[PDB]
Amino acid sequence: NQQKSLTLIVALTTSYGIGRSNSLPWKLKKEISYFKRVTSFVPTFDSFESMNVVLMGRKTWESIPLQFRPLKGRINVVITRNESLDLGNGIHSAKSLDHALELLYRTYGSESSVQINRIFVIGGAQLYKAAMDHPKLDRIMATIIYKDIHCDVFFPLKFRDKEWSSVWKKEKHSDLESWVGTKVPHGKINEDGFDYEFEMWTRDL
Ligand SMILES: NC(=O)C1=CN([C@@H]2O[C@H](COP(=O)(O)OP(=O)(O)OC[C@H]3O[C@@H](n4cnc5c(N)ncnc54)[C@H](OP(=O)(O)O)[C@@H]3O)[C@@H](O)[C@H]2O)C=CC1
Ligand SMILES: CCc1nc(N)nc(N)c1-c1ccc(Cl)c(/N=N/N(CCOC(C)=O)Cc2ccccc2)c1
Repeated sequence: NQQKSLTLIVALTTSYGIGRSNSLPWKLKKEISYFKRVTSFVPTFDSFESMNVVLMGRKTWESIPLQFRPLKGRINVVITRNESLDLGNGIHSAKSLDHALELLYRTYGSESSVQINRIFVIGGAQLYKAAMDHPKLDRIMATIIYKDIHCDVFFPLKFRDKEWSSVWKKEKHSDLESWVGTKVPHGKINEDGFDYEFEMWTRDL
């Protein structure tokens, strides 16, 4: 198992809502563009050898548009307890998150040209719950949607809340930029009648 820290990436409403009907309930081209920069960005000196990983629960797998997967420029892994068959061409599936990480280490060791850079968990709610409890999860890339859209699926831990304020802290914008490496818009962004904003929350292991 593990060596490296985990990063969770989520887009949620102020009520912690994350989806409805096996879909993320909004249409945001610039917010989806953000997901893509974060999840495929590796430093220049390292982009040479290094590739990122996206860990996801299979309903999130399903939920993705046939057109966009396997997500490109990334190692895709699907967490499924009933790993029967996985339709893909180099797409891994694992029994759980620790299984996914031994799998990757094993598979991207010394007999490889492709090294792992950063590891991201992309959801859904059941995979977000297990990560939140992993001793290696130390950062949450969150996109806050300033609107109470109807959702039926919720993020499992109210991390921006008063109850978690001694563990999870919001980081300065300048450090969110420095971590993702692309400059990023500060404050509210308006796209299709929705208000949103990017944040970076961190905890000490
Ligand atoms: N807004 C955002 O940023 C995001 C929104 N979403 C939304 O969330 C929804 C998907 O959520 P959710 O239903 O909770 O499902 P998940 O995507 O977490 O997938 C559920 C499946 O994943 C597998 N799995 C997940 N965690 C584990 C574990 N700890 N151990 C073993 N297997 C595990 C199991 O598969 P099996 O049954 O095969 O055993 C479980 O059925 C959709 O609406 C999606 O759009 C999803 C991600 C990000
Ligand atoms: C709101 C997107 C998002 N933003 C952030 N900041 N975090 C998240 N976990 C997710 C996120 C959440 C749930 C799903 Cl199913 C998702 N699928 N990710 N898609 C594919 C995106 O394609 C690529 C290259 O990344 C579905 C999707 C497909 C096509 C268009 C829009 C969305 C992406």
